[PDB]
Amino acid sequence: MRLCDRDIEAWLDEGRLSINPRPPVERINGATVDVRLGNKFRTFRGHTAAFIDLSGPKDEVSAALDRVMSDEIVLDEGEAFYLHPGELALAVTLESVTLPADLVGWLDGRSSLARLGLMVHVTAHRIDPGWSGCIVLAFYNSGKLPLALRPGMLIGALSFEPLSGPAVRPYNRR
Amino acid sequence: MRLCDRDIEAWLDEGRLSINPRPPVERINGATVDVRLGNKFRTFRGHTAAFIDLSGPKDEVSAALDRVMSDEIVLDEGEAFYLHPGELALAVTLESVTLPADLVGWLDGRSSLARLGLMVHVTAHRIDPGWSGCIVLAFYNSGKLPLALRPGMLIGALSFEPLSGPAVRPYNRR
Amino acid sequence: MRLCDRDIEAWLDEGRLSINPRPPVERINGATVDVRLGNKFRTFRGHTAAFIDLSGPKDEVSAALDRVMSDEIVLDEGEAFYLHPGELALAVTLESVTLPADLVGWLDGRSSLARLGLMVHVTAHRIDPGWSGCIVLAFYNSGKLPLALRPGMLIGALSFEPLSGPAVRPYNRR
Ligand SMILES: Cc1cn([C@H]2C[C@H](O)[C@@H](COP(=O)(O)OP(=O)(O)O)O2)c(=O)[nH]c1=O
Ligand SMILES: Cc1cn([C@H]2C[C@H](O)[C@@H](COP(=O)(O)OP(=O)(O)O)O2)c(=O)[nH]c1=O
Ligand SMILES: Cc1cn([C@H]2C[C@H](O)[C@@H](COP(=O)(O)OP(=O)(O)O)O2)c(=O)[nH]c1=O
Repeated sequence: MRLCDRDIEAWLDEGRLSINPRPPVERINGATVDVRLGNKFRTFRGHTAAFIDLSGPKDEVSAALDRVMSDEIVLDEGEAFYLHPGELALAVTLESVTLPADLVGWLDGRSSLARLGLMVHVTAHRIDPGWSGCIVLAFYNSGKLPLALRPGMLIGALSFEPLSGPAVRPYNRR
Repeated sequence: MRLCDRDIEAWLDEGRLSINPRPPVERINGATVDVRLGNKFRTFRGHTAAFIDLSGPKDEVSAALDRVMSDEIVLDEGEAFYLHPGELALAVTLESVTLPADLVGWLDGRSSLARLGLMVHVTAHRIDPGWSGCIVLAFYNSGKLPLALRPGMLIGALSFEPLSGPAVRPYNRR
Repeated sequence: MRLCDRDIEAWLDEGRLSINPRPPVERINGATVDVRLGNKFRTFRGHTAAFIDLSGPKDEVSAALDRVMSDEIVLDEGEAFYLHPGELALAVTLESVTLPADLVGWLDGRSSLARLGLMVHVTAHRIDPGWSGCIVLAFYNSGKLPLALRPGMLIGALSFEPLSGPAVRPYNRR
């Protein structure tokens, strides 16, 4: 059962859930905390590789994945990242997030950006008990026009669901 | 923890969750209420704009978004909407939905349409405590062939999860 | 509220949730059971049909869908299935899954494959109370390069949420 907004504020106070920087009350509502776009991106350069073998020898995998991914792109103040129709790109939330062993996060993108084509990371919704860090975001433009994305914009909504008990093998321990 | 079918029927009876028109027992099963496709659509006309700036000056934004979106398309009885491969379109559920401050909805599309390419709105699953209205749907054809969509068809499944208490800032109040 | 890893192990022991073959402790962590890719695939052959009418006369529907879908593709040991950019394909989990009437499953794909383009089945997350069987997976490559998928690879994560009571009309009974 999701935490309502005021229980989120509670868990943040007790020190049992951490979100950094801490979002003000404006950005905690209903059952979600709004999260923000960070300033570190990546694109793909397919030309160096014929395919990616997901389940294969971690040698060739490491090095193939090293070829295909752009170097980190960091945008100066007031600069957009243009995500063109049909492009997949990686970015990161502005906020860091630390979950205890008895809470799981679910990240949704914003419905109003998805109406213009933005699918964020959408084969995976789940932030694990124990997770501590930024969240890697995978964007895909499924609309006709390019979409300009600026660091600081609202990019998603985080909701939190207590588990039936504290996980034995959370992220930090395993 | 999701409401099972018979608790959904309960909450609808107590007057604590509203779905309009009210779906019969056929369309409430397991842990979901089947929802239906409405009769109001939109497509994109990119030609008037170079991009969309999501986080930018609400003036230019309003007017850019005014250009790019088709006018409302309403289908006469017995008429299909053809969603061609690679097209993003907006539609609406037939049913209206009103949630109390201590319940959150999650909308999934139907697995059997997704097997033919239909991604519905899938960067966002969440209907907020306090939401009252139709649900805007964003479709994308990810398959090879066009898909004919007729108002009244089953288009999704709504499930409901009580919150840990009533939200302080639900949709209606904020 | 999701089952943590050790409650999943409990429900599997009590005989109240079944996953076959049973995954070892390595593959149950936090709040999910890792699931594996099976060895039965399908692709599309659009050339025989102009469109698919989802909501139409189950005669023509059966036969149209019979045309468009490839025959079952079964991969010999050590063989990949190449899913090319922009292709939608169907596969199946290696594990079978049987849920009781008071538990609902949610399947997420893996975040690390989605970073390379793999959207799995993502308009639908939900395994119903009463479901018993393999899970049909719908893949879509949203990246630049083809992705090689081998039977046995990790393909997803299953999490489980008790309902507010046992469903009256679960999958097996309705
Ligand atoms: C997921 C979804 C939500 N909504 C509704 C439910 C939410 O309560 C509300 C807002 O969802 P939200 O994801 O917060 O998007 P936004 O950027 O508009 O705030 O809109 C839809 O109309 N359609 C959808 O497909
Ligand atoms: C989400 C998902 C569900 N299922 C199963 C689980 C559900 O219990 C069942 C039905 O899901 P549902 O979304 O109701 O699709 P449909 O139009 O076939 O009724 O199929 C899959 O086989 N694969 C999937 O990827
Ligand atoms: C869904 C999501 C998860 N994560 C985090 C949360 C999870 O705790 C963790 C692992 O998610 P998981 O789906 O298990 O992917 P993987 O193949 O890497 O194990 O990564 C992200 O960084 N970004 C995301 O978009």
